[PDB]
Amino acid sequence: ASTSQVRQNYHQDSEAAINRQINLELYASYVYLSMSYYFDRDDVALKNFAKYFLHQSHEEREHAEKLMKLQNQRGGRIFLQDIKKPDCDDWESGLNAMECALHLEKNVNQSLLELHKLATDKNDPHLCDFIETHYLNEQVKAIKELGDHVTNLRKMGAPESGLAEYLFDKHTLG
Amino acid sequence: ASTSQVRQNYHQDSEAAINRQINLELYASYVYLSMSYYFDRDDVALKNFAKYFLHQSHEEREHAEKLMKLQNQRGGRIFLQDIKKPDCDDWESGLNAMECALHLEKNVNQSLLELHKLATDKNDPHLCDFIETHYLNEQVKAIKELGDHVTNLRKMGAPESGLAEYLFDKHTLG
Amino acid sequence: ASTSQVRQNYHQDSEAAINRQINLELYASYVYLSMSYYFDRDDVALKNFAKYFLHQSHEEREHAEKLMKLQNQRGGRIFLQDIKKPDCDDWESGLNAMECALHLEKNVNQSLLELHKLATDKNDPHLCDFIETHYLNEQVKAIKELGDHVTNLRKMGAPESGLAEYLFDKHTLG
Amino acid sequence: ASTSQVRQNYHQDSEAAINRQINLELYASYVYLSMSYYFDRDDVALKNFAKYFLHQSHEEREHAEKLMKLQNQRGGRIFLQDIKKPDCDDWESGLNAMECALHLEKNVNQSLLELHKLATDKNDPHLCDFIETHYLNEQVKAIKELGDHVTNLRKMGAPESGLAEYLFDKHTLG
Amino acid sequence: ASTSQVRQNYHQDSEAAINRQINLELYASYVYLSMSYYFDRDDVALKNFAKYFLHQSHEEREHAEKLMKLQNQRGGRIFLQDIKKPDCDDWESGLNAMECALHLEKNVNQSLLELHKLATDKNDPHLCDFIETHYLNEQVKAIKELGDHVTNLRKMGAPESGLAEYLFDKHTLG
Amino acid sequence: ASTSQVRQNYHQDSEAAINRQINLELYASYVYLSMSYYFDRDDVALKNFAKYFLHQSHEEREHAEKLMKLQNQRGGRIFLQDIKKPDCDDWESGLNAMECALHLEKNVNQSLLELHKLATDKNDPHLCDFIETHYLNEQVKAIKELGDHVTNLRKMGAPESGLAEYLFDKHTLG
Ligand SMILES: [Cl-]
Ligand SMILES: [Cl-]
Ligand SMILES: [Cl-]
Ligand SMILES: [Cl-]
Ligand SMILES: [Cl-]
Ligand SMILES: [Cl-]
Ligand SMILES: [Cl-]
Ligand SMILES: [Cl-]
Ligand SMILES: [Cl-]
Ligand SMILES: [Cl-]
Ligand SMILES: [Cl-]
Ligand SMILES: [Cl-]
Ligand SMILES: [Cl-]
Ligand SMILES: [Cl-]
Ligand SMILES: [Cl-]
Ligand SMILES: [Cl-]
Ligand SMILES: [Cl-]
Ligand SMILES: [Cl-]
Ligand SMILES: [Cl-]
Ligand SMILES: [Cl-]
Ligand SMILES: [Cl-]
Ligand SMILES: [Cl-]
Ligand SMILES: [Cl-]
Ligand SMILES: [Cl-]
Ligand SMILES: [Cl-]
Ligand SMILES: [Cl-]
Ligand SMILES: [Cl-]
Ligand SMILES: [Cl-]
Ligand SMILES: [Mg+2]
Ligand SMILES: [Mg+2]
Ligand SMILES: [Mg+2]
Ligand SMILES: [Mg+2]
Ligand SMILES: [Mg+2]
Ligand SMILES: [Mg+2]
Ligand SMILES: [Mg+2]
Ligand SMILES: [Mg+2]
Ligand SMILES: [Mg+2]
Ligand SMILES: [Mg+2]
Ligand SMILES: [Mg+2]
Ligand SMILES: [Mg+2]
Ligand SMILES: [Mg+2]
Ligand SMILES: [Mg+2]
Ligand SMILES: [Mg+2]
Ligand SMILES: [Mg+2]
Ligand SMILES: [Mg+2]
Ligand SMILES: [Mg+2]
Ligand SMILES: [Mg+2]
Ligand SMILES: [Mg+2]
Ligand SMILES: [Mg+2]
Ligand SMILES: [Mg+2]
Ligand SMILES: [Mg+2]
Ligand SMILES: [Mg+2]
Ligand SMILES: [Mg+2]
Ligand SMILES: [Mg+2]
Ligand SMILES: [Mg+2]
Ligand SMILES: [Mg+2]
Ligand SMILES: [Mg+2]
Ligand SMILES: [Mg+2]
Ligand SMILES: [Mg+2]
Ligand SMILES: [Mg+2]
Repeated sequence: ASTSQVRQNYHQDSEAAINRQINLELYASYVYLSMSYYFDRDDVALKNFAKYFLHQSHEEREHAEKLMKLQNQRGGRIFLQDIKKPDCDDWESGLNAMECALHLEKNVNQSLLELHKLATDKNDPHLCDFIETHYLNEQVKAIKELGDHVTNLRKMGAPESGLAEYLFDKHTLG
Repeated sequence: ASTSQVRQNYHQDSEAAINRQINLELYASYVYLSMSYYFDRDDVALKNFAKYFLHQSHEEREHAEKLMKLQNQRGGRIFLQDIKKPDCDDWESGLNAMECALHLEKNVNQSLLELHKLATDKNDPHLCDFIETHYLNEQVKAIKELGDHVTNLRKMGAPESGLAEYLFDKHTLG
Repeated sequence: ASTSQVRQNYHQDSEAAINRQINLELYASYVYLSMSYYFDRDDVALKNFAKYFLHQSHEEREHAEKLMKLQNQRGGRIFLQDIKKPDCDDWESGLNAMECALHLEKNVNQSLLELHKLATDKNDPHLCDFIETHYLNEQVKAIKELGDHVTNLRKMGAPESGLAEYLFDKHTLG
Repeated sequence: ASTSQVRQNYHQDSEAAINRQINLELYASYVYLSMSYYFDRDDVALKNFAKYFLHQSHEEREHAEKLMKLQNQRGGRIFLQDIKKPDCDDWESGLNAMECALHLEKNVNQSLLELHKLATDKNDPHLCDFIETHYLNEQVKAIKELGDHVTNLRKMGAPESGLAEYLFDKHTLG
Repeated sequence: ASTSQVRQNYHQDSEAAINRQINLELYASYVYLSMSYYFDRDDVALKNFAKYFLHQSHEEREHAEKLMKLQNQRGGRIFLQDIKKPDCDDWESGLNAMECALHLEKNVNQSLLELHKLATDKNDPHLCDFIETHYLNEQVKAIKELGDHVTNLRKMGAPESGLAEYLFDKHTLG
Repeated sequence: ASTSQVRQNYHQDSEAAINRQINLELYASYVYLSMSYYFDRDDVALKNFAKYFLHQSHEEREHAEKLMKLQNQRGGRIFLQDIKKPDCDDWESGLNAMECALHLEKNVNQSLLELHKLATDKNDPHLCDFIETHYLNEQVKAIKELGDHVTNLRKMGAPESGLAEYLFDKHTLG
C-alpha cells in the first residue's frame, strides 16, 4: 500500500494514464493481428499485406511492453484491463484495411499527445522525454507511411481494381 | 456467405471450437505477460522469473497465430472475442506464479483434449494430426516443467524463504 | 485545399515558421559556399579554409532537406522563396570569415529558439523534440567551434599575420 | 583591383558569362530540390521520383561548384546573385515534373551553347574545352534521358493513369 | 568580465545551477569511492560490492565532466567548490551501503528536476534537452537498479545473514 | 576497535600519514581537472592542453585508489576529508598552468619524501618499497616533464606569444 522506494515526481494521474496507454497499445496489436489474417484468407490471398500487418502487430506488443517497463521503472503499479476485439469493421479490401490502420494510428497519437500534456501539467520531464523519444516520432512516421499507402492504392484504382491491390502487394509491401 | 473453395471435411462445430481455442491461447499469452512484469517490480526484483514468463507469453502468441493460420488453411472464418484480463489473483511469490501457470497450462490442455475429441467425433484426421503434432506434446512438456519448478521451489522452502526464490531465479531460470 | 490525411496537432503558424527556417538553412548553405571559394582564390590560397567552409555548406543543405521532410511528415506544404545572396561583406581574411560564420550560426540559433517557443506555445511536443534532437545541440557545438577558431586566430596574431592564418589552416583545419 | 597574377587570355565578358552560368546551375539545383519533395508529399507518395530528382539536384550543385573552381583557376572573380525560387508551376504529376525538367535542361544547354559561342569569339580554347568536356555531353545525355522518361509516361497513359506513374516509379526509377 | 562570444539564451541563474550540479556529481563520485573501499576491508571482504561501487564512482566523475563541458559550450564559467567528505555514516553492511546509494541517487535526481524546472522557467530548450538526454533516464535506471538490489538483500535475510550478502555478491554483482 | 587480523609492523602514525597522502592525491586530481576545463573555454581554446591535464587528473585518482588499497592491505582504516577546491589562482595562460602543475608535483613529492622518512623511522620496509616502487620515480618523471614543458614555452615566447602556446599545443601535446 505504502509508497514504492523508487517513486519520485510520478503523479497518480500519470500512473493511471500510462495503464490506459498500455491497454491501447495491446488493442492496436490485436487490430493489426486481425487485419493480418484477413489477407491470409483463401478468398483475399494477399500475402505481403498479411506480413505487413503481422509485423505492425508485433511492433505494438513491443510498444506495450516498453510502457509496462516504464511503469515499474517509475514505481507505479501495472493495472491491466480486457483487450477489446477489433472495432473497425469487416476488412473488405487492402485499401479499407490501410484506412482503418491510418485512423487507429491517429487515435493512438491523440492518446499520446494527451499523455504528454498531462506529464507537462505535472512537471514530469522524465515522462515527457520518454514519450517524445520512444513514441511521438514513431507515430508521425507510421501515420505518414499509411497515408502514402492509402494514396498509392487510391491512385492505382483500388478497391475496384483487384489488379491494383495485387501489384501494390508485390511492389510496395514485397 | 457461400462455401470457401478450399473447405473439405471441416465441420462448423470444429470451426467454432478452433475460434474458442484462439481466444484461450491469447488469454494465456496475457496471463504470462502480467506475471512477467510482476517480477520486474522494484519490490519483487527477480529478473529471470520475469524473462521466463515473457518467453512463455511470446510462445502462446505463436500458438494463437498457428491456429489462425489453420482456420484459413481449412476455409473456416476467424471470429475474435475480447481477451479477458488475467484472473489467477495478485501474484504474491515466484511459487504462487508457478502454481498459477501450472493450473493455466492444465486448463489449456483440457481445452485441447476436448477439441481433439470433437475432431475425432467428426472424423477429421487432418485436425486430429494438427492438434497432436503442434499442441499435445508441447502441453505435456510445459506441464511437466512447471511441476518440476513448483517441486523445487517447495523443497527449497518457498514462499517464506526469499533466499530460495533468489537462488532458484539464478540456478534454474538463469 | 482540404486537410492532409496525416495532419494532426500541426498549427498553421508552425507550418509557416518551418518554411521560413527552410529558407534560412538554404541561405546559410549559400553563405558558406561563397566563403569556401573565397579561400580558393589565387590571392588568398588557404585550401583547408576552403574545404572547411564547403563541408559546412553541404551540412546546411542537409539541415534544409531534413526540414522539408518534416514539413511533409506532418502534412504541411512546402513554400519556397528566393535564396538571397550572402550579405556578410567582402571576406577579407580567415579571421573575418570565421567571425561572419559565428554571427550566421548565432542568428540561425535565435531563429530555431523562436521556432521552439512557437511549438511550445502551440503544445506541439513532436516539433519541440524534432528541433531539440536534430538542431539545438548542433547549433551549440557549431557556435562553440567557431568561437574556438576565432580565439586561436586572434591569439596567433590574425589578420595582420599571414603566417598565423597559414599555420591555423595547416594545424587546425588540416 | 589590378590583374590576377594567373589571368591569361580570359576575357571580362567570359568572366561575367561564367558568373551567370553559376547562378543558372544553382537555380537548376533548386528546381530539382522542389520537384523532389513534391513526390515525398503524403498525397503524391512516389518515393523513386523523389530520389531521382534529389540526385539531379545534388548533380546541379556539383556543376555550380566546378564553375566556381574554373572562375578562380582562370583568375576571374566570383559574383553571386540571389537564387530565384522555382518557376515551372505546381508540379501536378510525375509526367508534368519530367516535362518541366526537360524544358529546364534544354534552357541550361542553350545557355552553355551561348557561353561556348562567346569563348569561340574570344579565342579561348581552354574555356571551349572546359565546356565541351564537363558540360555539353552531360546536357545531351540528361535531355535524352528525360525525353525517354516523358515518352514512357505518355505511352503508359500518364497523367490520368495513377497506375502508370506508380509502375514507372518502380520499374524505371527503382 | 564582458560576455562570452558564444553565449546565447543562457541565464546567469542556469550557469550558477550547473556549477552547483557539478559539485553534487563530484560529491556522488566521492561517496561511491568511500563505499567501494569499505567492501575491500579485510573484515568485510565482498570484492563484487567493491567493484560495483568503484564503477559507480567512475560514472559520477564522467557525469561531472559532461557538465563542465556543457558550461563551456554555453559560454558560462566553471566555479568549483570543496568536495565534501561522504555523510551517509559508517557503512555497516552491503544492505546499508545500497540504501545510502538509493538515497544519494534520489537526492541527485531531485537536484536535476529542480535544474530542469529552472531551465523551463528561463525558456532554455537546449539545457532542458541536455538534462533529459544525458541525466534524467540515467537517474531513473540507477534508482530502479538500487531498489531492486535493496529488495533482494532484504528478501535474502540481510543484514543479519552474512551468507545472504556473500551470495548476492557472487550472483548479482559477480 | 580491536586490531585488524592482518595488521603487522604498521605504525598508527604511518596509517594516519597514508590517509593524509590519499587526500593530497585527490586534491591533485581536482587541480588538474580545473586546469583541463580552463583550456576548453571558448576564449582559451587549446584542446591538447585540455586533454593533457585531464589525463593527469585521471592518473592522480588512480594514485589515490592505490593508497586506499594499500591502507586496507596493511589493515589500516581509511579516513577521508573534504577535497579542497584548487588554490593555484586564475589559470591565465598555458605557461602559468604548467608552472602551477610543476609546483603541485614538487609539493606532492615533498609529502611522499616525508612519508618515506616516517616509514624509515618506523622500520616499515614494505611501506618504503611501496612508496619507492609506485610513487617516487613517477614524481621525478612528472617533475622533469613539466620542467621541460615550462622551458619550451618560455623559449618559444609564452605567455605574450599566443602563437607560441598554439604551436606547443600542436607539436608537444598533440
Ligand atoms: Cl507525493
Ligand atoms: Cl490505473
Ligand atoms: Cl476489464
Ligand atoms: Cl524521421
Ligand atoms: Cl458439408
Ligand atoms: Cl465462432
Ligand atoms: Cl467479445
Ligand atoms: Cl518429449
Ligand atoms: Cl549458490
Ligand atoms: Cl553459480
Ligand atoms: Cl484544426
Ligand atoms: Cl508559408
Ligand atoms: Cl521569393
Ligand atoms: Cl555535445
Ligand atoms: Cl588584357
Ligand atoms: Cl559578373
Ligand atoms: Cl541578386
Ligand atoms: Cl555518351
Ligand atoms: Cl518486378
Ligand atoms: Cl542577456
Ligand atoms: Cl556559480
Ligand atoms: Cl568551497
Ligand atoms: Cl530505459
Ligand atoms: Cl603493536
Ligand atoms: Cl587518520
Ligand atoms: Cl574534512
Ligand atoms: Cl625512468
Ligand atoms: Cl609549425
Ligand atoms: Mg483505452
Ligand atoms: Mg508500426
Ligand atoms: Mg503503438
Ligand atoms: Mg464488445
Ligand atoms: Mg528521436
Ligand atoms: Mg474461452
Ligand atoms: Mg510454453
Ligand atoms: Mg498455448
Ligand atoms: Mg472482467
Ligand atoms: Mg510430435
Ligand atoms: Mg528568413
Ligand atoms: Mg556545421
Ligand atoms: Mg543549419
Ligand atoms: Mg539583394
Ligand atoms: Mg520538452
Ligand atoms: Mg541530442
Ligand atoms: Mg541567369
Ligand atoms: Mg543530371
Ligand atoms: Mg547543370
Ligand atoms: Mg520572384
Ligand atoms: Mg574546338
Ligand atoms: Mg567527353
Ligand atoms: Mg551542492
Ligand atoms: Mg551509475
Ligand atoms: Mg550523476
Ligand atoms: Mg565537514
Ligand atoms: Mg534518452
Ligand atoms: Mg593534506
Ligand atoms: Mg602524471
Ligand atoms: Mg600523485
Ligand atoms: Mg576554501
Ligand atoms: Mg621502479
